[PDB]
Amino acid sequence: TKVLVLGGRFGALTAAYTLKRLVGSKADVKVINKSRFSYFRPALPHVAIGVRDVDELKVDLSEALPEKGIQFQEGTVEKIDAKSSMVYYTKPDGSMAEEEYDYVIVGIGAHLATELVKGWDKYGYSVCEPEFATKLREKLESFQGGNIAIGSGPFYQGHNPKPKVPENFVPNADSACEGPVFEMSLMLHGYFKKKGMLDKVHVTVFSPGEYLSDLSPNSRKAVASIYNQLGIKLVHNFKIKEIREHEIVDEKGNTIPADITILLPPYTGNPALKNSTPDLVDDGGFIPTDLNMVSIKYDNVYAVGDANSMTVPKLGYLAVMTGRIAAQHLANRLGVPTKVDKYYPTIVCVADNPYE
Amino acid sequence: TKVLVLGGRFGALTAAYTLKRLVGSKADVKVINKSRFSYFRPALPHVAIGVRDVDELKVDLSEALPEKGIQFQEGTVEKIDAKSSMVYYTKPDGSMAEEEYDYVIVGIGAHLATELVKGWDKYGYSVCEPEFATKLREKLESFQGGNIAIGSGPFYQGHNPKPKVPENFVPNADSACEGPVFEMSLMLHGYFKKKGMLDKVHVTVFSPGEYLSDLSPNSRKAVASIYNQLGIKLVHNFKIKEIREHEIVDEKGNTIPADITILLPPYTGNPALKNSTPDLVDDGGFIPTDLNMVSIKYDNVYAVGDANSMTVPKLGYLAVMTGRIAAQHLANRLGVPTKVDKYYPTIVCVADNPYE
Ligand SMILES: *Cc1cc2c(cc1C)nc1c(=O)[nH]c(=O)nc-1n2C[C@H](O)[C@H](O)[C@H](O)COP(=O)(O)OP(=O)(O)OC[C@H]1O[C@@H](n2cnc3c(N)ncnc32)[C@H](O)[C@@H]1O
Ligand SMILES: *Cc1cc2c(cc1C)nc1c(=O)[nH]c(=O)nc-1n2C[C@H](O)[C@H](O)[C@H](O)COP(=O)(O)OP(=O)(O)OC[C@H]1O[C@@H](n2cnc3c(N)ncnc32)[C@H](O)[C@@H]1O
Repeated sequence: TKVLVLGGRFGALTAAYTLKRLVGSKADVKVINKSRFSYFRPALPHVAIGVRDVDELKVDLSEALPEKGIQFQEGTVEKIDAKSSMVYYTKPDGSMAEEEYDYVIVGIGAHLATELVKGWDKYGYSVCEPEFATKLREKLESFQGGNIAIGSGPFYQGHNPKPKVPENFVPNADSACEGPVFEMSLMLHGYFKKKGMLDKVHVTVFSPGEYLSDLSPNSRKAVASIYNQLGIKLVHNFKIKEIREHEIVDEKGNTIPADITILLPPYTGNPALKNSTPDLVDDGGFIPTDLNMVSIKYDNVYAVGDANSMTVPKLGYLAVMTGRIAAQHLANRLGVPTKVDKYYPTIVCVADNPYE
Repeated sequence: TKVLVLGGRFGALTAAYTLKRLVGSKADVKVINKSRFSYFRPALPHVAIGVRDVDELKVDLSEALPEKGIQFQEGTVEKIDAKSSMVYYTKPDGSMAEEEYDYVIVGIGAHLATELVKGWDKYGYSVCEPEFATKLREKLESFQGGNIAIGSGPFYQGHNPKPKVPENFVPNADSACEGPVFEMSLMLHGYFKKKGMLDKVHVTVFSPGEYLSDLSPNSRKAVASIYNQLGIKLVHNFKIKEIREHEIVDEKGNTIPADITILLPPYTGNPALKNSTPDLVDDGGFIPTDLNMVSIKYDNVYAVGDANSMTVPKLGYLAVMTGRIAAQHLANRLGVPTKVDKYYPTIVCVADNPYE
C-alpha cells in the first residue's frame, strides 16, 4: 500500500505521523511538499516596547520524516487526477513527475489571494507571511503617527457540492480567519497607548462582512462598543480591492485612510486543487468530505485541514483534528482496528472573548 | 479611613488584598463574611471511571486575612444602609451588629433560588453546591439506566436603574451561567459512552431561554446538530418550576423525563441587597455601578463580582476583574495614584467551543 501525503504542516504532518505510527510496515507513507522546510512560529507577533521575542520551530522534512519511517519528496503538486489516482507535481529541478497512490491525504491547505489586491506588492503588510511580519514590526516602531487599517479579505468559500456531514456543521463565513483581527486590533491599541501615541495614531478595523459572525447581534454590538471606547473605527462589508500608499479601497469605491495596511489576505482554494479532477473539489477549490475525511466522490482521497471544505473557520487545531481522523480511519482500512475520533465544529472562536 | 469588604470569595478577596497592598496603612481594611472559611474547588467535576480527583483550596479568613494586614469579622450581612453608611449584620453568637464605613466594597454575590423549585429538597442535584457535587458523583456511578435532565433555572436579572456603562456592555440573559451546562452535557455523554450505557441512558438538556444566547443562530444550530448526533435532546424556553422523582415540570405544567435532574438553580439578587437601601439596588437585587465599580447613587459604595449588575454572565474572572478595578479606583481616592484597569464585557463564554 502506497499512501501519499500532500503538504508539510498541521494537517499533513499530523496525518503522516499518526498513520505511520499506527500501521508501521503495513503501508508506505510518503510526503510530497513544495518545500524542504516547514516553519512554525506564533499566530500573532508580540509587539512589545524594546522586547522582541523570537520563537520559531524549523522542521527539515527530508530528515525529520525518514527518521519516523516516512519517505519525503520535495515537489509542487500541480494537480491530482482522482480518476487515475495520480498526483502530478514539479520537482525543484523543474522536472515533472506523477506518482500513483492507493490512498492520498490532501493537506496542501488553501490560498492567500494577495494577487486579488491591486497594490499589494507595493504597499501591503500581511499577517500570514513569514518574515513579512518582521517588515511590520520595524514599520510599527518607526511609525511617527497617522492612520492604520487592519482587517481581512473576503473568503471565497465553496458551496457545491456539499460536505456529507450533519446539518449546520459548516458555517458560511465572509472571512476565513477573523479572530486574529480582533486580537491584533487590541494589541495595536496597547502598543500605541504605551508609547503615548493614541492621539497620533488612528486605527480602523475593516471586515469583508459583518465582523465576528459567529457571535450574536448583541455580542457584536458589544465588540463595537469596545472599539468606540478605545477610539477604534469599524467598517463592515468592506471587501478590499486595492491598497494605495495612504488608503484602501473596496469593491464599491469606498475608502479607508491607511498609511499602514495590515491585511489577512483573501482566502481562495489551492490552485492545485482547482486544477484537479473537477468533481473532487467544490466551486471554491476545497475538497468536500464526510466526517471521516473521505472525499464524497473518490473513496481513496482524504482531505485534511484548510484544504477540506468543512474547516471553517480555517483553524490549525481543526487541521490537527482532521489530520488524526483521516489517519485513524485509514489505519482501520489497512487492517489495524483503530478508534476514529468524532469531528466537532468550533461554534465560536475563543479570540472573540477579550479576556483571552 | 475604614473600608468594609463584604464577602469572602473572588470579588471580596481580590478587592481586600489589592486594596491593602496598594494603600497599606492609609486605610483600615476589614472583611465581613458569613463564614470563617472560604472553599475554592473546581467549576465542574471530573466524572472519571473509578478515578475521583479531589482538589479543593480551603481558606481560613480569620488567619489568612490578618496575615496581610486585613482584619476579619464573621457575620451575615442583613442589609446595607447606604444613606447612613451603616452595615447591619448578625454575628455567630446571634447578636446583631451595626458598623459604619467610610467606604464599602460589596462582594456578597448573588443568590441561587433553589427555594423557587418545588421538590428541590427531595430530588434535586445542584451543580453549584459544594459537596452536592458529591451526592451526584455517587448517584451517577450507581445509575443502572434511565433519563437524565440537565439545565439551568431562569436568571431574574434586574433592569432598572441601569448601570452607567457604555452601550451593549451588559447583556440580557435568561440564564446567568449556561456554559457549564453544555460542558457537563458532553462530559455525561462521555462517561456513559465509556460504560457502554448510551442505549440505557437518555440525556435531555433544558434552557430557560434560547440556549447559549451569546452565539449566532448558525452557531446555536450547530450546537443543536451536535446534540442530535450525540442523542441528546434539547428543550428551549423551559423555565423549571418543579422536580418530581421521575420528571421535571416547568411553570406551564409541562414535563421532561428525568430520573436524575442536574440543575444550576435560578439566579436572583442577594436577599441582603434586596433589603438594603431601595435606590442602591436594581429591581433584581443587584447594584448598578459605573466602570469604576462605584454605585450610580452612593459614591462611597463599590459593588464587585456577582453582586454587581454588569457581571453577565456571572463569572469568577469578571469578579476578579471588578474586584481589582474597585480597589485601584479607591486607592486613588485615598491619595495613592494608581492606574485603574478598563472593564470589558466577555462577548462569549469560551465553553461554547467544544474544543475547549
Ligand atoms: C494566518 C493566521 C492563521 C491562524 C491564526 C492567526 C493567523 C494570523 N491563529 C490561529 C489560532 O489562533 N488557532 C488555530 O487553530 N489556527 C490559527 N490559524 C490557522 C492556521 O494557520 C491554519 O488553520 C493552519 O495552518 C491550517 O493548516 P494546514 O496544514 O491545513 O494548511 P497550511 O498550514 O497552509 O499548510 C499548507 C501546507 O501545504 C503545502 N503546500 C501548499 N501548496 C502546495 C503544493 N502545490 N504542493 C505541495 N505542497 C503544498 C505548504 O507548503 C504547507 O506545507
Ligand atoms: C456555579 C458555577 C459557577 C461558575 C462556573 C461553573 C459553575 C457550575 N464556571 C465558571 C468558569 O468556568 N469561569 C468563571 O470565571 N466563573 C465560573 N463560574 C462563576 C463563579 O462561581 C462566580 O462568577 C463567582 O463565584 C462570583 O464571585 P463573587 O465573589 O462575586 O461571588 P460568590 O462566589 O458567591 O461569593 C459570595 C461571597 O459572599 C459571601 N456572602 C453571601 N451572602 C453573604 C451575607 N449575607 N453576608 C456575608 N457574606 C455573604 C459568601 O459566603 C461568599 O463568601
